[PDB]
Amino acid sequence: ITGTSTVGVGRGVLGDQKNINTTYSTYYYLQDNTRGDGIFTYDAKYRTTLPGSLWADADNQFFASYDAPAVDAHYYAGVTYDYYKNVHNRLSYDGNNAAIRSSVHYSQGYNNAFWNGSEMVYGDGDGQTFIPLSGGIDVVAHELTHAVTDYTAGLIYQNESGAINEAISDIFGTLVEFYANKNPDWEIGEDVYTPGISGDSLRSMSDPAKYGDPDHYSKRYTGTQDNGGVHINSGIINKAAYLISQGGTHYGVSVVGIGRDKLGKIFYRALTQYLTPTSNFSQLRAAAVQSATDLYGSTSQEVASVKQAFDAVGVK
Ligand SMILES: [Ca+2]
Ligand SMILES: [Ca+2]
Ligand SMILES: [Ca+2]
Ligand SMILES: [Ca+2]
Ligand SMILES: [Zn+2]
Repeated sequence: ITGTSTVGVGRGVLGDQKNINTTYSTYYYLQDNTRGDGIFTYDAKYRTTLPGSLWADADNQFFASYDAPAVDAHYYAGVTYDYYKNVHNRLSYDGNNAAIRSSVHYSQGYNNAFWNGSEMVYGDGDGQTFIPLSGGIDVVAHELTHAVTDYTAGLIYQNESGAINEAISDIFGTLVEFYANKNPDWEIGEDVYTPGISGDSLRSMSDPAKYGDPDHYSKRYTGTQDNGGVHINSGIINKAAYLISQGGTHYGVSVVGIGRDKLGKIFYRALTQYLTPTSNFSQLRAAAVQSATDLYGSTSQEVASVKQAFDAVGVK
């Protein structure tokens, strides 16, 4: 829409108050003009036709409970955009400030969220398994990281390349959560998962086996479900990334942690410089060792830690 950029205020899914960038033109719209070619948030009105209508509001105050998921989708897309710009020098998901679009209130009782290849889509959850999925910043950044992956490595969505594609989304979703300092942890989806049960989450990076995912290559899932285990075998990579960052001993192999920041730099370089559409886990190891070598030298601690972590999860 064409209009005057301004700032409105509302409440997100968890009840927290925040300011959001809106646009005025008779109505106030959820259209943020301050980031690249814009962040736009739509109302899909409980149906599955996308994108729905650009969210319009009469007074610029988004305190209605129907507004909550739109406030968070819009706000957390700007945080994700900031993270990639300030930390990785990347402008939006294509690297040229492409507009970011999200629709909320997709379908009824929908327990998922996804990047559909052109925009973000968020269900409201059924109220028991999930509450509105855009209340989770690691959920938002995870799915928006899929758009970065599609424009750079192009990892196909299955078998080991899809498990890498998932793990890269859990890694950057966690890093964005740490960057916003929103209660950060190494678990995924905990702010919006089962509101009646405290302390759980969809998946864990520090201990994937807590929810039944594999944490070593010898435990990988080899059947055909979940497109060959894309959401299951990502635990193996998630556990390696966690070790590289924080250190620990796993199946007897000791890894010295090198921190979150280096973790982000190594995996972003591996993603944008060395991974291809069909990379498998052994080629991710080679890509991460080359990246660490490029950045810190072949005899650095950082390279040694990337190798130990992959050894500890059994990836050669
Ligand atoms: Ca209003
Ligand atoms: Ca958290
Ligand atoms: Ca989390
Ligand atoms: Ca829960
Ligand atoms: Zn994903």
